[PDB]
Amino acid sequence: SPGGVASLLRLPRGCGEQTMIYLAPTLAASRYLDKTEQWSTLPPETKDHAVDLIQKGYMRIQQFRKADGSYAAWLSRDSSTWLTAFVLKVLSLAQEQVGGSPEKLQETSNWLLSQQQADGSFQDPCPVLDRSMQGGLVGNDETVALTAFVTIALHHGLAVFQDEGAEPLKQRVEASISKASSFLGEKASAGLLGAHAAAITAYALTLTKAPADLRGVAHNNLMAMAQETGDNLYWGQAPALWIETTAYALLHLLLHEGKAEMADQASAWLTRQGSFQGGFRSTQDTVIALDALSAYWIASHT
Repeated sequence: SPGGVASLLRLPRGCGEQTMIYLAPTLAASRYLDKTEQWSTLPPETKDHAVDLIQKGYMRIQQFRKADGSYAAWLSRDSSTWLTAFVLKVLSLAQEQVGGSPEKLQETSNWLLSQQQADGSFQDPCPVLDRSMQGGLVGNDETVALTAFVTIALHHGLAVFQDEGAEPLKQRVEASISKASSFLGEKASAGLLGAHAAAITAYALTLTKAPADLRGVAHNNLMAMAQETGDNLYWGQAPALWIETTAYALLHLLLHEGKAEMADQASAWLTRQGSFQGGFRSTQDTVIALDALSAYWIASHT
């Protein structure tokens, strides 16, 4: 949807929290047009504008980076585990084109590992002020949603680790992703998780190649909640929560099976949600939905 997506290309501004609210979707929109090959249908300078925006956000967000590589709305404010993980995931991807000292990111990953518990979960000592940017995470399954979110972030960070110099860290990050996936796998099995917790967990396990048995239980636990009401598949006009939850389920399926019935049934439901006047309605649902649909495209245009 060319122009509609390019509309998400915005200028970052404000504190550390507001900057990501603009950067995250800007980077997501750009990546969507970069993968679907729809740049040509837009003015040739648009890409130079998009690229220039992503770069400005990268620099600006670094002004909110602490010595230990953690982030918060302000330097004087205590760091948020969620925000730090969110920044890591975005910047890791932004590396795709903008270049950035991989050491900065390796350090941020080290900080995250100190936030992990003995049971494998993650805690956020000082949550972000604008809780609406966190999406479906805010709720009764916050600990699970946070642990899954942070795991995904660490995975993306690994892809930007220097060759050889940081072998020890890499392993400590893989060991961390293992305990968390263990914790997540146990929670998914119990069956007490909500729709959003189920979706993000499934994707987290699949994306990080968790033990088959674990990934299998998370998948089944998810499908059981699927909502095939019409020739539309979805989880949860539609509230942001459902869009975010369904987009996570899609990234899972595309990595769990590929491009089957459910992949298309769900990819058509959120396509109609993002087509409405104004597109998606918030940080998380917008970002994850665009990542899902762009990943789906490639799967359908091989």
